[PDB]
Amino acid sequence: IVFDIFNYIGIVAFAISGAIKAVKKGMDLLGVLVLGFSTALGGGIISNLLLGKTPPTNLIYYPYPITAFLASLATFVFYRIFTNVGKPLLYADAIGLGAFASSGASLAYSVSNNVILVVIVGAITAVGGGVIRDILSNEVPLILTREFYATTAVIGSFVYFIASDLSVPEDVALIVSFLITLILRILAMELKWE
Amino acid sequence: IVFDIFNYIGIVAFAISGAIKAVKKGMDLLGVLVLGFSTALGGGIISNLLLGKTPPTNLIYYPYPITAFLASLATFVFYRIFTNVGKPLLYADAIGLGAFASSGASLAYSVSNNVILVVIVGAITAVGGGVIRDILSNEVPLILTREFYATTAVIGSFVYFIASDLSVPEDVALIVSFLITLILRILAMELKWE
Amino acid sequence: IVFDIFNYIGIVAFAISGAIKAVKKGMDLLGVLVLGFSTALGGGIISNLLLGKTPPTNLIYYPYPITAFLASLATFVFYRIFTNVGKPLLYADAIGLGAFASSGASLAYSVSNNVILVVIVGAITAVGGGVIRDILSNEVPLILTREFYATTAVIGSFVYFIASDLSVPEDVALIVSFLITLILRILAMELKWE
Ligand code: NA
Ligand code: NA
Repeated sequence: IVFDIFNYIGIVAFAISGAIKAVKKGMDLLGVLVLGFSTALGGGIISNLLLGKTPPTNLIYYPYPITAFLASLATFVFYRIFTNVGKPLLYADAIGLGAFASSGASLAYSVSNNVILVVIVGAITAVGGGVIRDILSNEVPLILTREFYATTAVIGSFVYFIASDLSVPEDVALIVSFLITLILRILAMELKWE
Repeated sequence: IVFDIFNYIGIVAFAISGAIKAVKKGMDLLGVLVLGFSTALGGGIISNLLLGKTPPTNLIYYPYPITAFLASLATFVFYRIFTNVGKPLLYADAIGLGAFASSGASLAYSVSNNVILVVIVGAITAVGGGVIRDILSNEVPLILTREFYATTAVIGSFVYFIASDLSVPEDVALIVSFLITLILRILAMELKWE
Repeated sequence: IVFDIFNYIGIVAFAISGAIKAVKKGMDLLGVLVLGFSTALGGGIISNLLLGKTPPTNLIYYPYPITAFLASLATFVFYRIFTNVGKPLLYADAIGLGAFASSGASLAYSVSNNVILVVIVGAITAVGGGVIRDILSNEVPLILTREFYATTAVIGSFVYFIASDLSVPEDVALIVSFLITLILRILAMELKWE
C-alpha cells in the first residue's frame, strides 16, 4: 500500500514543481497545466519504456493523470491568487524525488534483481520528470546544476535495492529509501552543499 | 484511406515546419534536412514507442522517411531561391497537428478504447515532432509558449475518440478531428488568442 | 569480437566527450559523472528502445555502465589536475560516432535487413549520446550546428549495410564503417568544411 501511496505523492509533488516552474516563467493556466502534467507523469512513462511496460501505467490508470491535472490546476489557482507567497519548487521536486526513486526502484526490481538496472532505472524514474520540466523550460536541468541531486536519487534507489536484497518488507524498504533520499536533499539544500 | 492520406499530410507539413525553422536559424542544406526529417517523423516514433510498436513504422515503411526527406529538400530549395517570401512555420505546424492528432488517436484507439490513452497519446503524436524541433533548436517549445496549442491537440484527439465511440466511420471520424484541430488553431492565430 | 570492442571504444569516447563538456561548463565531479554517463550510454539505450530490446543492454550488462563511470571519472581527474591542456571534445565525439554508427547499424541489421531501419537507427545510435549531451547542456546540438555531422553518421551506417549486404564478414564490415565515419569527420574538421 506504501507503493500505491508513493505514486500519488510523487505525482502531486512533481505536478506542483512543474506548475510552479510554469508560473515563474510567466505562463497562463493552460501552459501551467501542460508543464505540471508533463513533469508529474514523465518519470513513470520513461521508466515504463525502459522496462518494456507498454502502454505506460500513467497513460492507462485514470487516477494518475487525473491527479496530475488536479494538482497542477490547484497550483495555478493558488499562485494566481497568492502571487507573492514563496514558491518551493525545489522542496516539491525533492519530495517527488524520494517518492519515485523508491517506487521506481521497486518497479525495476520486480523485473530483475540486477543492481545496475534497479539503481539506474530507479534514479531515472526519480529525476526524469524534472529533466523533462527543465528541458521544456529551456534551461540546464537540476541533474547538472545541483551537485548532489542525481547522486542522491541513485543513493535512494540503491538503498531500496539493498533493503529488498536483505529481505526487508516492501513497505519498510520503500519508506527507508524515501526517507534517505529526502533527508539527503534537505541536508544538501539547508547546509549549502550546492 | 483517409488514415493513409493523413500520415503523408502530417509528414509533409511537419517536414516543412522543421525545414523552415532550420532556414530561419541560418542552417544549410544538410542541417535543414536533419531538422525537417526529425520534425516530420518524431511524433510517429514517440507514439509507436508508447504503444509498444517496434520497430516504429516511420523507420520501416519506406514512403514515410522518403516523403520526409523530399519535403525537407523541397523546402530548402524553395527558400534558397525565394529568400524574402513569407515563412508559414505555424500554419505548416497546425496542418500537421490536425493530421497527427487524428491519425495518432486512431492508432491509440486500435490498441485500447481507454479515453486517457487515446487522448494523451494522440496529442503526443500531434505535438511530438514540433517539441523535438523546438528542443533541438534550443528554445521553449510551442506547447508552452502558445496557450491553446497543446490543448487543441488534446481536443482533436478527444473528438476522434468521441466520434469513434459513437460508431462514426473511421474516415469521417478522422476528417472531423482534423477539421476541429485545424479550425481551432486558425481561430487562435487569426483572433490573437495567444 | 570487433563488435564487442567497438561498444567499449564508443562508451569511453562518448564518456570523455560528455565529461569534457561538463568540465568546460564549470561542473564539479558528480555533475561531470552525470553528463559523461548519460552521453556514453544514451545512444545505446535509445537504439534498444527503437528495436524493442528491453531492458536495454546498457542497463543490465555491468561492464558497460562501469566503463562509462570510470572513463568519466578519469576525465574529471585528468582536467582537475591539468586545467590548461587542450580539450578534444569533438575528436572524442568523432571516435564514438564511428564506433556506434557501425555497431548500431549491426544491431539494427540483426533485427531486419530493411535499409531505412539500419541506416537511421545506426545513425541515431551514433549521434544520440551527443544529442542528449547537448540538450542537457542547454545548447543547439552538433547534428544542427555541424553541417556534415549527422550525414556522416548516416553514411557510416549505410556503408555497414552495404558491406553486410555484399556478404563482407562482420568484423571487416564494422571496421570499414568505423573507418569511413571517422575519416569523414577528420576531413570535415581539418579542412574547415564546417
Ligand atoms: Na537555451
Ligand atoms: Na535549451
